[PDB]
Amino acid sequence: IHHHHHHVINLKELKILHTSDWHLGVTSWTSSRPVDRREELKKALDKVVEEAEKREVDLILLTGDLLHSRNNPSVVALHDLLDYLKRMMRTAPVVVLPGNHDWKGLKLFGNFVTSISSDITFVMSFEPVDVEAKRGQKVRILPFPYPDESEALRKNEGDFRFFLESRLNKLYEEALKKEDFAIFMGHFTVEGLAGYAGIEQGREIIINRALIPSVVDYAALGHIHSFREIQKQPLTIYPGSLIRIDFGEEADEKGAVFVELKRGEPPRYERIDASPLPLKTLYYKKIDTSALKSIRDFCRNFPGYVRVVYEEDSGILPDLMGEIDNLVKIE
Amino acid sequence: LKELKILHTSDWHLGVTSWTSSRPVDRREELKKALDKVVEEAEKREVDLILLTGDLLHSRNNPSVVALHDLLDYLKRMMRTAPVVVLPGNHDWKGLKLFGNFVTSISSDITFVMSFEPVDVEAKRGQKVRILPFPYPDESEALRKNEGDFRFFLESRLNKLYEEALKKEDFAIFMGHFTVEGLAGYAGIEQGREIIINRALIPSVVDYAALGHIHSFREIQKQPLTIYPGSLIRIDFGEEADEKGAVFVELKRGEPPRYERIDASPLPLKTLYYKKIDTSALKSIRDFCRNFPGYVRVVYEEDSGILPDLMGEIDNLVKIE
Ligand SMILES: CCCCN1C(=O)/C(=C/c2ccc(O)cc2)SC1=S
Ligand SMILES: CCCCN1C(=O)/C(=C\c2ccc(O)cc2)SC1=S
Ligand SMILES: [Mn+2]
Ligand SMILES: [Mn+2]
Ligand SMILES: [Mn+2]
Ligand SMILES: [Mn+2]
Repeated sequence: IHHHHHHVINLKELKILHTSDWHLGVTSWTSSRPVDRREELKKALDKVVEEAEKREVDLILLTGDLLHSRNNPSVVALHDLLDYLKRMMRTAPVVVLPGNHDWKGLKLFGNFVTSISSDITFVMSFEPVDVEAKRGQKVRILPFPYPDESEALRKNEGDFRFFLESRLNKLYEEALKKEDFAIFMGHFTVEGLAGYAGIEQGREIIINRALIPSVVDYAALGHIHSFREIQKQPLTIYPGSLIRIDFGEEADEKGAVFVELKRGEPPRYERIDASPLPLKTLYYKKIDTSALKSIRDFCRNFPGYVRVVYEEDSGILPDLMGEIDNLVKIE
Repeated sequence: LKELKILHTSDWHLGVTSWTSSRPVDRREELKKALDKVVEEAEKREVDLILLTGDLLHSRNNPSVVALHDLLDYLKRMMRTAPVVVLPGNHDWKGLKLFGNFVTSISSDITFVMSFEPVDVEAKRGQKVRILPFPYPDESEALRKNEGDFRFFLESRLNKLYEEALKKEDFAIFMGHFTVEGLAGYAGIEQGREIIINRALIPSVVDYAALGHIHSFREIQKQPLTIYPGSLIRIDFGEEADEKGAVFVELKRGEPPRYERIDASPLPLKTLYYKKIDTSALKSIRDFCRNFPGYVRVVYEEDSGILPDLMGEIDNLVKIE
């Protein structure tokens, strides 16, 4: 058969796969017990790809930090990124909003790749782009990247806030000039995020969720590790990461999002669970004989990674990280 | 299909600034003009395949944003004319191999041959073209071996390419990035380690051998037809007498190949020779550079005391030796 897009007359539906924050190349807990997350991460990524093919999505949205290293990604990480980029392109057209990166050639290569393929689009600026989905649907993309060049704002918090609002207003005006569907893609922190620990060694951009253009069919956000349904109109979702990067994500549910849009109907979405390895933190005052029993008993049949937090040294501690290959951190 | 029209250009050196030690000159504007002329000629002749070899970027490992932009720009302009096959030169960046394979996988109008493995490509009119790539042996940029085991390694791959070239469909094209042994009128290595290959070891069973890495055009041999196209601009005064451009190659199954040189007409260079720099010499130098639309070098033999600031009063004079 053929392997290009279909063209269905008068089709007013759009199936979306939105995944985010892969962090390809991460090794966790380097200061205590380094753990290469690649195998677990590739397992989760395969699960998301398989779900995209089964549901026959029309469009794949990629946000957040797909690479863990901001400026020196390894060859293996780059290989995995390009590998999984191709695996999605074979399924449906891909739109990528690259996260916070420094390299200045990356925009040129992103524009080059976009120019030579009709199945992947890199949105590297604030300018809107019209793309074509798997079944011919015309989709207008409203991108809100991290304001590059001025990673140092070079201005007070008052002109900057008005600059961001002006960009959001322009995106609103461009979203009104839409054909079929319109999707917002943003790389920032929604104002007053509930249960959001804080910036993980980085400068954060804060945007009020009401400033997201209401006339878009979906708002695809990234940069935060935890899934969050920010609002319903417009439906605004952070998908979260695919693995639990650190123990702050112990209680998180990890995966991607399947969004279905229908003209005339309200949008609906399902969470695609990647079911990565679990995390557990064990708390003790001192590591006494009672604590040693609780640690060894829990870790023995726990299929994930364990952290132990204690207050005071009570003598010499046994080689717990030797008898327990599951124990990755004792502070 | 039993015909194949080829545009072969090489060694663009995008991003070069000439004569940095004396009077830097950004060659970008001149180079883009020459590149535009080659692109236009590819469209006019309606080539079926475009071959890119040599140093498309002047900087081996730190190309500027402007240079990278121009490279990707003219890559796209070539892809719009006919399918492109690129033999990238010696580079350090390790992502280059992954990105090259990625771009090749996602577009059916460009192919980056990043290894010794043969690749089959399809030309504009459906011609099946087998590419026999001979890149600079990466990893071992330091040979890590004597000249005897290394030479046998290279010969083994040329033999392998010969055997793979025999298993061809329509046409077979060799692409190599090396220096042919005993090049006639070849100054020498321009600040680099050279790999030397005897031209008789180029597999004779290919329809065309597209070479690069040399600034000056060379017809190495006719069976198999082996050509360096040369650079598109005169990078330095050693190329003063060179004619610069690309090569248009026409192949016909069963017939001998023929080629035409496509003149890019870049700026001319001129070297002025004097015994000593006397007052008559300054007048002649200033008068010549005033009406010369290119770049001028002055070399003189005898110390002539202090000479006026010729490189200040003459924006045309780029080098005094
Ligand atoms: C798929 C692109 C194919 C063409 N192409 C490049 O993108 C290159 C890039 C490069 C980048 C950094 C550096 O330090 C040296 C080279 S070289 C080359 S050919
Ligand atoms: C999150 C989307 C990322 C998309 N993306 C890259 O980041 C690429 C290459 C790269 C190379 C060197 C470096 O330091 C950083 C990046 S190529 C490509 S597509
Ligand atoms: Mn981020
Ligand atoms: Mn993140
Ligand atoms: Mn070279
Ligand atoms: Mn060269």
